[PDB]
Amino acid sequence: GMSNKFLGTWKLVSSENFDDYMKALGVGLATRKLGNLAKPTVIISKKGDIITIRTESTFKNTEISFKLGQEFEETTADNRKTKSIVTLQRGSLNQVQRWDGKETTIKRKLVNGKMVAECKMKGVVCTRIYEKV
Ligand SMILES: CCCCCC/C=C\CCCCCCCCCC(=O)O
Repeated sequence: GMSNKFLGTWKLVSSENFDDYMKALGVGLATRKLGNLAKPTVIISKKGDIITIRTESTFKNTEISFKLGQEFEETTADNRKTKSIVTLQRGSLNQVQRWDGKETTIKRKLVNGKMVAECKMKGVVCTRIYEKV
């Protein structure tokens, strides 16, 4: 299952190309401006086989709970209603969100003890690096 090294609290320390990623998602300017300033914490926890990913920031909080391989309904931080799934691949915790004929992926992987989230929509790739705190 998911590595226990994911469990805990993570703080954003770097974000590359997030504005264009939000644009690709259809997020408007005022929201993007606040999204570009946000430096969330992400809390990953488990209970049994249910994993929870909670994001906290001044602007927006989100939370998803899921079992690996089992599709679920999600509310995103930009207020999309998606059909989502999280699965593993080579230890990477990989999320797909689908809505309205569109798709985005968020792949969260451990790299030298940092959590790296790669976020792809259309051609746009955004990389967000988190430190464990
Ligand atoms: C919830 C805090 C970060 C987002 C703040 C701006 C809100 C809405 C715009 C849409 C953002 C959707 C992507 C959220 C980030 C996913 C990748 C990550 O966990 O780093």
